[PDB]
Amino acid sequence: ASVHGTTYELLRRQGIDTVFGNPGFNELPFLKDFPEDFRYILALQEACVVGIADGYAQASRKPAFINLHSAAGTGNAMGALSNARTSHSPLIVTAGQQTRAMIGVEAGETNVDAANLPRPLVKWSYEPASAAEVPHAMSRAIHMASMAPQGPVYLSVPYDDWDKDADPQSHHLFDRHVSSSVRLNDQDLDILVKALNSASNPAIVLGPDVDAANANADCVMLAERLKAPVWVAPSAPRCPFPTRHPCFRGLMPAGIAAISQLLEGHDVVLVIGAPVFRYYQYDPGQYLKPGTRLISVTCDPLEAARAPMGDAIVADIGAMASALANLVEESSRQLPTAAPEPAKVDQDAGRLHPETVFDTLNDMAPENAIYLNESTSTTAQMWQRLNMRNPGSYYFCAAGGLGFALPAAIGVQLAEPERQVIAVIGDGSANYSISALWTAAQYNIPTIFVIMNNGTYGMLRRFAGVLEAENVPGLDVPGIDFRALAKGYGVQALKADNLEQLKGSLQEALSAKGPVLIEVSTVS
Ligand SMILES: Cc1ncc(C[n+]2csc(CCOP(=O)(O)OP(=O)(O)O)c2C)c(N)n1
Ligand SMILES: [Mg+2]
Repeated sequence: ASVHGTTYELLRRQGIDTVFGNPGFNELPFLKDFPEDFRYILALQEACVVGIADGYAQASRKPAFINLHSAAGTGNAMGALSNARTSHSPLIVTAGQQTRAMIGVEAGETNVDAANLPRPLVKWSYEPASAAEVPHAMSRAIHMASMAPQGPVYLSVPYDDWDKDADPQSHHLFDRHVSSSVRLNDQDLDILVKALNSASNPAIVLGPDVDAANANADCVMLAERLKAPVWVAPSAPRCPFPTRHPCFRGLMPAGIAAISQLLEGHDVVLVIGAPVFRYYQYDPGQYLKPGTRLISVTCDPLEAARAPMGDAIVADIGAMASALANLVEESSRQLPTAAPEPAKVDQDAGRLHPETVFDTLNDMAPENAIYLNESTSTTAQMWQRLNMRNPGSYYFCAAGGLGFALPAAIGVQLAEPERQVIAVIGDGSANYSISALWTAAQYNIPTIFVIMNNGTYGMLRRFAGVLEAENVPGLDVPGIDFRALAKGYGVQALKADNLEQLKGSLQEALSAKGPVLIEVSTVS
């Protein structure tokens, strides 16, 4: 058996059947003789390849396999990998290297010091010392990606390795199963349970790791039993709780003072699957007010170490959520009251307020719709106005890198064919990974793309204000025709210059057999 044959057998055996890629010289000996049980998903730029794999991985809650071309291909995907690091996305990033005999002279397409390139974004990076080590290197890649805390890994393979004889001993890798489904020991778990049972005014904060583990339901049961209000942690890359549930308090503001104020009065704050905290704006103050103690459950040692306050437990979010939900007592406390219904804003028959767009989407979209956000100035309004009852219903770039949602929406739609994906993307954001559209068209992945066209980098103008930053150049993006871009890449394009045009376009897009892009003329 060749290294080619053995690697594809290992991928097969580890449950991988999809290659997200953009091909190159160095990848031809990998991609040739492409097995019938695999599918190749081509994107036109490596940001878009990784974005699609990333969405695919997060929705399927399984590793996604990527093949890129050397330094240039790997480099083009670096922004995407930044998002993948923070989302703990299980991505196997493979890249072809020049033939072993030509690495020394640095022939064209040589990836120099290959393993250092993706650092520090990946959890593991590697170039095998020999062709016969490639399957073992791939096994390490798979498990390093899949073990908590999950994350992107990188493997560089000299193109001449694939044709070589594999080690017959490589067969022991095929069915390797590694488990990170661990929870705190009974003694320390009973202590934690007894502290939640005893809390006067408990508060729960959930991060993306809850949605990643599908711990949503256990957290709902946990919140019901403790009769406790629930927030999603700041800069939320995913939605870990039903947003119209009585306990839900919404998106936490990404500020130090703001969060301590919010938690004031809460004796015990339980944070699950979230960094403590992903602060964004400089909001100096106390991390916690007196009388509030914090306990953080995280699957990431880095997040436990980084926390400027509270106690931490490093464990599987799924296993811990299940354990806590089934062990805590029913509080005699009354269930928190559901948040108020959002206000309908004044809307004329002209350019649309973001609020109008989100109200419209909530009325018209299927109850199991999946949303992606890269409309950077409208995130707060989106969280308030979209009723997301089910797991895996929301995705935002984890590291805030733009160019995620458009590709990611295609990967989510591919993973969830029976759930309508609707990506709400700003006019600025749409450009970073615009070429991703071609993939939806070519593979007939029926993602709906809603472009919020305000002519500007809205969020930067708003932040310019907060920073008192005047005469900043490059904040406006006029003269972009998103329907012409969609047509450029074979995607049906509709326009919505007003509410009746929005209602029409959406009903059309919801009944379309293919991807549809709606260009929405939004205010400001
Ligand atoms: C790769 C990358 N480049 C730049 C930024 C900085 N950035 C943050 S928000 C933003 C503006 C996005 O504009 P748009 O999608 O039109 O949404 P709006 O702010 O108008 O709602 C930019 C450029 C980033 N986060 N990532
Ligand atoms: Mg904009």
